[PDB]
Order: sequence, then C-alpha cells, then structure tokens
Amino acid sequence: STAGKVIKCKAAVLWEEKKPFSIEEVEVAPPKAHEVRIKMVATGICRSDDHVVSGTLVTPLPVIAGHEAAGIVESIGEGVTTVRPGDKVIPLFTPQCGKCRVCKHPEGNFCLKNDLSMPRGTMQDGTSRFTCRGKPIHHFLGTSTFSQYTVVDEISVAKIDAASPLEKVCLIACGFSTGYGSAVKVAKVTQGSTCAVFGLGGVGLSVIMGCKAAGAARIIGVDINKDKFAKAKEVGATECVNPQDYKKPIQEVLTEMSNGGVDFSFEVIGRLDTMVTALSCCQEAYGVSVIVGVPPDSQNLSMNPMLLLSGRTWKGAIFGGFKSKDSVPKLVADFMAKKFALDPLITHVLPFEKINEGFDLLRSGESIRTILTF
Amino acid sequence: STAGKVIKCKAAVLWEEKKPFSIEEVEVAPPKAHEVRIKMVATGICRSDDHVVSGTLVTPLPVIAGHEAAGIVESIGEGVTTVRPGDKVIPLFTPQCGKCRVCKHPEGNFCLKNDLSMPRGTMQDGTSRFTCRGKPIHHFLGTSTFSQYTVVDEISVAKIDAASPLEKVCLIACGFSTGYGSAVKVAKVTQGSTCAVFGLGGVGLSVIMGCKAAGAARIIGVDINKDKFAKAKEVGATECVNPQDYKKPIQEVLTEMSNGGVDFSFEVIGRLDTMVTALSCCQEAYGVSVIVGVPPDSQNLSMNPMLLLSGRTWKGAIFGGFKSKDSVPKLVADFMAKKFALDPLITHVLPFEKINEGFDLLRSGESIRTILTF
Ligand SMILES: NC(=O)c1ccc[n+]([C@@H]2O[C@H](COP(=O)([O-])OP(=O)([O-])OC[C@H]3O[C@@H](n4cnc5c(N)[nH+]cnc54)[C@H](O)[C@@H]3O)[C@@H](O)[C@H]2O)c1
Ligand SMILES: NC(=O)c1ccc[n+]([C@@H]2O[C@H](COP(=O)([O-])OP(=O)([O-])OC[C@H]3O[C@@H](n4cnc5c(N)[nH+]cnc54)[C@H](O)[C@@H]3O)[C@@H](O)[C@H]2O)c1
Ligand SMILES: OCc1c(F)c(F)c(F)c(F)c1F
Ligand SMILES: OCc1c(F)c(F)c(F)c(F)c1F
Ligand SMILES: [Zn+2]
Ligand SMILES: [Zn+2]
Ligand SMILES: [Zn+2]
Ligand SMILES: [Zn+2]
Repeated sequence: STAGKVIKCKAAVLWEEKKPFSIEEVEVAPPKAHEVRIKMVATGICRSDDHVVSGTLVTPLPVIAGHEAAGIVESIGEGVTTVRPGDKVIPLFTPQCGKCRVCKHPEGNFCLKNDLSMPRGTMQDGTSRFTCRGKPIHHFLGTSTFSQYTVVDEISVAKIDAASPLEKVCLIACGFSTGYGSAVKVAKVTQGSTCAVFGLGGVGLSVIMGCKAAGAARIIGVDINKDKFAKAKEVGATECVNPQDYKKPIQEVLTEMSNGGVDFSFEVIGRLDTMVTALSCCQEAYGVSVIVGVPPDSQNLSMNPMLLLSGRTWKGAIFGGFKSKDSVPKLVADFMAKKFALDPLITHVLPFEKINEGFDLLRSGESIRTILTF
Repeated sequence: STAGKVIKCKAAVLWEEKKPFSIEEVEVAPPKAHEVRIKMVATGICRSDDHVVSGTLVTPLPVIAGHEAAGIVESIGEGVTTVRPGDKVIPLFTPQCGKCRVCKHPEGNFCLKNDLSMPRGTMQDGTSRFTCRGKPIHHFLGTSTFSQYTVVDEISVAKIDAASPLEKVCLIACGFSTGYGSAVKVAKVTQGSTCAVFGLGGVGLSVIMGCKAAGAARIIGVDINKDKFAKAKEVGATECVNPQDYKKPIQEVLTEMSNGGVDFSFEVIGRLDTMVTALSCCQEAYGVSVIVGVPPDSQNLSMNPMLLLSGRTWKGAIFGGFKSKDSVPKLVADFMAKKFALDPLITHVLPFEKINEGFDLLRSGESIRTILTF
C-alpha cells in the first residue's frame, strides 16, 4: 500500500550546527533501482552523530543524521536481491559493494563507495530521497537513521535474523562492532597482554569487551570522567586511571604501570593529543596503537616519528575493520547465541521524539548508549 | 701477543660536528668481563654515520663512529662464551641481550640495552675503552667500527661463517639487513603486490631486493637523483619516478599509477615530508607504510590522522626488525648459499685512510656503499 508512493513521516532534521534537532514531517521518496526503504525500529545515539551537530565532523547540512540503527524493510526498488519487504535489517554506514579493490581485499573494509572520506550527503546516485518544507535534505553516511523511514542503497543494508531484538542489535550497526573489532580484528589483541583504552564511552567499553574476549591479562581504562570507571570494570577493565589525578603525563604513568609500555593501546575519544599519548604509551619496540576516535575536521596532529622508528605500529579503522555486509549478520547471530552482551552499553531508553534529551544525556556525561524507539 | 694489553692503533676520530674525520692513533683498552676486542677488516659508510657528522643524529662527541662492519676477534674478556679469538664477527649496532622484555618478545628487536634512544656513547658499563691524545673518546651504538680495533659488549657481537668474505658481508651489519628485513619481515610484502620505495641508496636498494624476493609484481623507485634509477631497476624496480619531474605531489602520482594507492610503501631517506608522502601513497583502507629513514633530531612531523582512521598501517623499525644476534649469522649463511646478492650495493672500495673521500662520495650522490678496508 505504501510501495511506490512517497511516505510522509517524522524525522529529526538538523538545519544548522550547534542547534537541537527539529522533529518534523519529511517526505521520503520511494526506492529507486537497487534501493531499499526501511521503517526504523530503534537507533542508538553515537558520539559521531553529535560530531555532526558540533561541527567536529563536516557533512552537508541540512541533514538527517543517525547511523546506528535497525529496522524492517517497507519496500525494495527494482533489482534488489539481498533483502525483501518484512526483513529485519541494519543500515551499514560503511557500505560493502563487494566489487571494489577494498571489498576484494582480505583485510579491507573501507569500501570505496563510502560517504565518509569526502561526504556528499546523498544516495549513491548523487541525489536525495528526503524533502522537508519543500527543501531537499541531505543523507548522512548513506543511512540517515533519525527518521521513521529512510532509503538506503542495497550495498548499505544487511539482512539480519528475523528473531533479532532490534532495540538491542542496533548497537551492532556502530558502537559495539567498532570497539569489539578494533580489539579482536584490527589490533589482534593477544592472550596475557596489557591493553590501555582511552575513552570509556560505548565504543571504548566495546574495545574492553574485545580485549577481555581476546584474553588480555590487564585492561587499563583511561577517562577524565571517573563516573565511567564502574561500568568499565564490569565489562573487563582491571583498573582505571584519570589523567587529571596525576602530575605527570598519562603516557608516562601508563608506561610505568606496564613496566615499559603496553602491548595494545586504543584511542576511543577523538582528540589529537590522546592519539599521540596512546601511541606513546605502547611499548616502543612491539607495541600497537589503534585510532578509533574521530578527529576534528581538517586538523593535523604533531608527532615525533622516532616513536615509529623504534618498532611501534600505528593504525586506525572504521567499523572495527569489519566488512560490513558480511559481518553484521554474523555478529547478530553471535549475539543471539550469547557470545557477547549489549545490555552493559544501554544506559537509557527514550522514544525517538525525545532525541534532544538523548543528546543532552550524552553531552552531560551521564549516558553510554541511549536507544531511541520509533 | 696483544691480549691483555693496550693496543695503539689507527682510528677515525670525530672531534666535532661538520668536520672531517681525523685519522690518528688511539689507545684501545683490553676487553673487561663479557667484552670482545675485534681487529676490523671492512666497514661500510652508512648515511646514519653521515648523520652524526651533519648533526641530524645527536650522540656524544668526540666519537669513533661506524656501525656497519666485520672483523676478527683479537681477544675476549672473562666470561665470553659466544665468540673466540680468530672468529669472524659482525658488531651489532642493535644488541640482543636475550633477557629484556623486547628480546623475549617474538616480534621485538629493539633490545632495551641499545645505545640509540638516549645515547651515552659508552660500553654497557658506562665507560669507554678509547683514548686519543690523552682524552676519552665515545663509542657509537656499542660498535665504533671506524678503528683498526674496537671493543664491544658480547651482546653486541655475532660470530659468522669462518669462510665469510668480510669485504662484502659487512653490509649485513646495517644497510642490507635493514632494507631487506623492512620489506620481508616488517612490511611483510605479499606476492603480486605493488610497492613504492622512497630513496634509492644502499638501504632503499635492499628494500627493493626484499620486495622482489617477496614476489611483488610492481616496485616503484622514487628518488630526486635520476642517476640512482639504473641500479634500482637492476635489483628489481619495475618503474622509477623523480618527484621533480611532476607538477603534482608525488603521493598523487603514485596513487594514480597504482590505481588507488600502493600495497606497501617505504620511507628510506630521513625526511619528515617523505614520511607523510609515503604514508599517503599507500591504499587508504589496507595499505602499509614503513619508516626506515632516520629523522632529524627532535623534529616532529604534521599529519592528518584520517590517513590512519580509514585503515592504513604506519610502522617503523631498526635493523629491518631482525633480532640481531640470532639473525646476522643466518643472513651471512644465506649470502654464502647465494640466497641474495650484496655486490649491487658496492660501488666503491677504498682503504680506511680514505674515509673522508668515502663520505664525500656519499654526500655528492655518486656512491651507494663504499667499503673501507683496513
Ligand atoms: N572508527 C569508527 O568507526 C568509530 C565508530 C564509533 C565511534 N567513533 C568515534 O569514537 C569516539 C568515541 O565514541 P563514543 O564512545 O560514542 O563517545 P563517548 O561516549 O563521548 O565516549 C568518549 C569518552 O572519552 C572521554 N574523554 C573525553 N576527553 C578525554 C580525555 N582528554 N582523556 C580521556 N578520556 C576523555 C569521555 O569522558 C567519554 O567517556 C568518538 O570520537 C566517535 O566519533 C568512531
Ligand atoms: N632504520 C634503520 O635501522 C636504518 C638503517 C640504515 C639506514 N637508515 C636510514 O635510512 C636512510 C637511508 O640510508 P642510505 O640508503 O644509507 O642513504 P643514502 O645512500 O643517502 O640514500 C638516500 C637516498 O634518498 C634520496 N633522496 C634524498 N632526498 C629525497 C627526496 N626528497 N625524495 C626522494 N629521494 C630523496 C637520495 O637521492 C638518496 O639516493 C638514512 O636516513 C639512514 O640514516 C636507517
Ligand atoms: O561513528 C562512526 C563514524 C565514523 F567512524 C566516522 F569516521 C565518521 F566520519 C562518521 F560520520 C561516523 F559516524
Ligand atoms: O643506520 C642505522 C642507524 C639507525 F637506524 C638509527 F636510528 C640511528 F640512530 C643510528 F645511529 C644508526 F646508525
Ligand atoms: Zn566496495
Ligand atoms: Zn558511530
Ligand atoms: Zn634485550
Ligand atoms: Zn646504518
């Protein structure tokens, strides 16, 4: 009945930086060839969504943000083969076109169709499916999950288990998979190792979960908000440190604590200074440091390349290094089989209409993940 | 007999920065416990030695530099078990104590006993075995090979094949092993891959040799001195490019040439700008860049961490990642077994007395390695 028709629905439109979202009617065009229109069920609030508001992340405005979500297919465009109406699906903010050199590479996941490197805020065809007040509205990362209905390219959606609890597994769409993969896949954390995790939000807690799953003997959480330490310990941190407690720089503190540097460190904040501090605190000859946090737009860090010459490895990743369409259904299956927990990341639940309250909770420091229900 | 006695011999003393070496008589103390006194046979001239002269590398002066050499044990101190008088040996500018957390680590080589990070210019015991005109003279990296005789700690020497041609295998002490291992061990170059090698001196040519040995399909040499290209092709470069020939930055040229970025890039120069160019020219999702070149003292580079967040790996290494005492004898055995060639690296052979002429050949661009013979 809605197939092939424009849908009027509520979305959270961001008209301007540093402003509340406006919950208002939008028009959602039907899907074109190899497009999928989804009725959203649940979306998380990730700090990257907040980066759009703050201008830390630059993407064209006005926009419908949101990238951490799950929903139910309303309709498919011509030529779609991988989902059907009524399927539970996760929009993939990192696409998997399956055809580019990255998709073909055994270790690549940052598909060349992404809209992250140089955001256009469109569908793959360079156009928008969203109208508000008669004006075209940008997409975000090909997902735009802050809407009762979105339209995504086929390469940006994965079918997931029909018995999935969508209010939980939406976290597999970003924060859990990112943090857990950054530990298990990107860093390849080893049994008995010492890890340091900078930033104890949803993503950093997910890194801790991955380090614990990998067998790390010591997992040191690092946050300037000590209110984050209890949850970090619950999911596997062996100890937590607040840089503000120490006269010396925290890289020196962590080097002392680890008797000469940690095996694996993770930047899970988004600061240039903590990206360098995290590199420095891993052991100089064999340490590995993984950048997870999103840096501020167009800003360069400064570092001494002797940190690398001695033997350190420095790397970053999007989405925990997971090939998105292959991995999201497997992660959902593994969650169904209790191979990892998502509840420790969910601190608050709100209706979608209380999105601004959700962002207030993240900005105050209170929440980890707020899950919004449509 | 010289054993147990001071030796007066000839050495190349560097009294201050940016001056010629002084070829003159020094006194060489006998070895103390766990020390080895070596009659030098051949030493290479590595750019790192020139860095001490130029002040690119800071180490206490006055100094007997030189770190790429081979010789014959003259005597051993109490408690030495791994070499004997008459043995061919290579001094190890990266030690292998065998006891430290790095030496115990399967992928560590930068032994904590090294004299690189925070150079003291002494033996392990914090004293010098060298005097000249009544003045104590510093060691360099535990090796000091620009002397007819040196004294090294046991952990800084490896016994090698008695039939070794020391005028060739001296290059296994630094430049060959560094470049080859940087490709085969540190980058882990894959069969069929595309490599970019920045700097086509002795070390960069050894990187090419390693990339070819690893089966790379394409090996692009990059140098501002086109006179370096012919020998780069001889040892495996498939293409060579001179940045000065192009209007665009060379990272853009190399990304275009490799249809979206190289698999593996290597900085083998020692410039901050080429370290960032080399990182940028590797494919953004799965590329690997290795820093080999020694950066100038205390200078930071500037870079955009989005280069790593997309999926790049950035690493560095000393001595090609090789655990020095285990590896050197095996590398010399492999050379003896015709597994790789060293002659392509040797452009000049001079008496030791012509050390300054050897440095002038390096600085002018003419030479790859000059071997000095005692
Ligand atoms: N690479 C990816 O694919 C990916 C995915 C998801 C999130 N991100 C980014 O990862 C970062 C973390 O996201 P999140 O967990 O949702 O955010 P969050 O909940 O804001 O957590 C960040 C944590 O960092 C802490 N913090 C802030 N400053 C400092 C400091 N100077 N030192 C130590 N701790 C500090 C802060 O108190 C908070 O608990 C953000 O930059 C995201 O944009 C990246
Ligand atoms: N990591 C290690 O363990 C290790 C070992 C040995 C040498 N090194 C360092 O490796 C570097 C190379 O040593 P080497 O091969 O003996 O030196 P080299 O023979 O002087 O070779 C350097 C090459 O770089 C070329 N070059 C200079 N500037 C540029 C530029 N802007 N762009 C492109 N090419 C340029 C130059 O023409 C020359 O052919 C030096 O910095 C050494 O100190 C490090
Ligand atoms: O949180 C995931 C995430 C990222 F990791 C980014 F690098 C990015 F630009 C972005 F928009 C995003 F949502
Ligand atoms: O060429 C080898 C070499 C290095 F790689 C250094 F980092 C250094 F400091 C040095 F003195 C040296 F000789
Ligand atoms: Zn792709
Ligand atoms: Zn996110
Ligand atoms: Zn050691
Ligand atoms: Zn050298």
